[PDB]
Amino acid sequence: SGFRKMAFPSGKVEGCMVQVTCGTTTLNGLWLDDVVYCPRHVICTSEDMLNPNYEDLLIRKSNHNFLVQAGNVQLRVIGHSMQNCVLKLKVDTANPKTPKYKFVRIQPGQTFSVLACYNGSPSGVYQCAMRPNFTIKGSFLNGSCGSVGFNIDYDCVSFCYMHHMELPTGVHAGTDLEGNFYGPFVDRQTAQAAGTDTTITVNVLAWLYAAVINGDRWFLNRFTTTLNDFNLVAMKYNYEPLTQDHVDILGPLSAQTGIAVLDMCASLKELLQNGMNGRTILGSALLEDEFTPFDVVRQCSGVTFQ
Amino acid sequence: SGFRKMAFPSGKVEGCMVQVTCGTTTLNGLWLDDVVYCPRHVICTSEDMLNPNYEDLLIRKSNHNFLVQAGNVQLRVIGHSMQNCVLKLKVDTANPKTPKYKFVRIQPGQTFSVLACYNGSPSGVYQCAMRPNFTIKGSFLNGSCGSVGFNIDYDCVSFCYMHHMELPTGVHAGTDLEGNFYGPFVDRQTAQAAGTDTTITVNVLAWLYAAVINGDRWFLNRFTTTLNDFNLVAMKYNYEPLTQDHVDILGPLSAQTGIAVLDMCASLKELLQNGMNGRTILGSALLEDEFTPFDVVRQCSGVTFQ
Ligand SMILES: C[C@H]([C@@H](O)c1ccc(O)cc1)N1CCC(Cc2ccccc2)CC1
Ligand SMILES: C[C@H]([C@@H](O)c1ccc(O)cc1)N1CCC(Cc2ccccc2)CC1
Repeated sequence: SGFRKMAFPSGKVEGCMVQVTCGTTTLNGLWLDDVVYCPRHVICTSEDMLNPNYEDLLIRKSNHNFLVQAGNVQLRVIGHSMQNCVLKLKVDTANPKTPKYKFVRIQPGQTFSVLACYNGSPSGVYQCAMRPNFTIKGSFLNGSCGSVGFNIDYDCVSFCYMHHMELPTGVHAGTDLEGNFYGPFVDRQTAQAAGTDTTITVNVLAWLYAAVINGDRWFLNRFTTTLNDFNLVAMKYNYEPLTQDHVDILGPLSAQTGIAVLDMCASLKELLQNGMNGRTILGSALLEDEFTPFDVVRQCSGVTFQ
Repeated sequence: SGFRKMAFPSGKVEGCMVQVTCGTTTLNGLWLDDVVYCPRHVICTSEDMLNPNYEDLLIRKSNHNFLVQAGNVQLRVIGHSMQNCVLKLKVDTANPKTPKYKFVRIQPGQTFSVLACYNGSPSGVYQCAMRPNFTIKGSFLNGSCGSVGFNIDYDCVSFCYMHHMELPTGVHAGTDLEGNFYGPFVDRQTAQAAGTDTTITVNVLAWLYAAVINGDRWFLNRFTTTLNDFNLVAMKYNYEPLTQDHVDILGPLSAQTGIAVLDMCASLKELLQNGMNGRTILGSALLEDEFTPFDVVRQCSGVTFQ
């Protein structure tokens, strides 16, 4: 029936996006209940970003300096406070479109949808993963900050990312909704370089199962391997080490397809050592690593939401 | 700032999705104003699908046989009629969430977002193109039929696709919202094979411009070409022939980057003749053809919507 990189439907998050302007800076915020969440660097000028002292910059700001606009209607700020790298703007009206939601801090390897916004207005939606180096490979231009990453389970929106910074190398860094950066990144314009971008081995294996379920099977071979043996090969190619937990997580895909996890590892090994010789898998000429096992089961089984 | 395959935000379409059940068949419909649109094969059994006579099958159906459910609320069918391959179910309540919208029949090469649904509930969202052979490469399982494809311009939803059929080869066929199939496909379980899947040359060039704007430039060379010369090469590799209209459409990307369209064609030629030698472009090991020139400008410039 086919396999595609798909995002969660975005409507529940669309209804939470607002525009935050402090002085000459405009970016996005997230309106849940009577609180608007946005990056604290909204209070900075472009100059401030080299060496900002956020507590000091904050002292000069009052409730009325934060202009918050929900589509065409202005929201009244009745309180503000800084939590880590985010600002929480208390407004006098609960967002009537607040969905059921949680704040979750995800682990590397975990996937989520991003609703890219500009001036509190939604631009587009795409799927991302937290890379093992704690960056993400997004699509963000100036004014996109405060765009959020999320997952949905039936009717609950688990928000996991807010966008803050682009590194000189074109990749993206940001926070959870408590304002704590993923990785060692900070909201300052300095020399911060990303570490090694390793491949999320468990996600590649999940995606190979997805290929098999959809008819792409040329890469299945007559071999098997061990975790230890496979991991010697993974390390050489900058792949996350595979653990027994990962094997356990792939158990459902294993069961449905009748290909043992270690046999699929031997398929992956051979693809790493020999390449794809110009062939493709689910329409890709390289090995996709931004589907989780849970992603594969969900799109392959057709789970939906409130 | 990065470049990603992104769909339009899906909320406006989410609010139009309903479930249609006729007998033992459940699939999705689209509720706009006081009309629900759905595939006419909702009236078929699995057996009927080999050789259905839709007019005859329809005679046994009445308004009350169409069960239409909008989330948890039932809609009253007060009229029904068949238009080409779709059924229009007149209900007694206008959808309060009807967005501004149009019905457009797109051309091959044109891109759109699909909101995959199951039982009137949204599952996920992804970007697609009408292939030159009038198929699309989607992600659709049983019960997905009646899922729609759309574009948004600011506040207007232009619906262009409704999903009807999977061909034996794993690709997808469907109609415009007047119920007319794209291509020579029909809503009957028969031997219908897709034609040659040619690459959408104009979209590849657009995406190479996108790469250059984002820092990927290793494939720019010291050469140029002519339309005629380039097209000899395109034909050999099953690429759509490039026309002066295409060149004109790429004019804005040409202008912004200062790479002439024909110079970019010579880059493409070299990539076709020599391959990518294991390198990548915007994170792909093959040449993406499901971004339009207009797509590139939009994500690269940050256009948003009501
Ligand atoms: C593979 C999936 C899904 O259930 C699943 C995915 C991943 C898992 O880890 C577990 C389950 N099922 C869905 C039902 C399909 C029935 C079918 C057969 C032939 C033609 C048309 C339809 C057979 C495959
Ligand atoms: C390329 C895009 C966009 O406008 C566009 C895209 C495709 C077109 O066909 C036409 C225009 N612009 C956006 C503004 C950017 C300003 C900038 C420069 C340096 C650092 C940060 C920001 C420079 C590039």
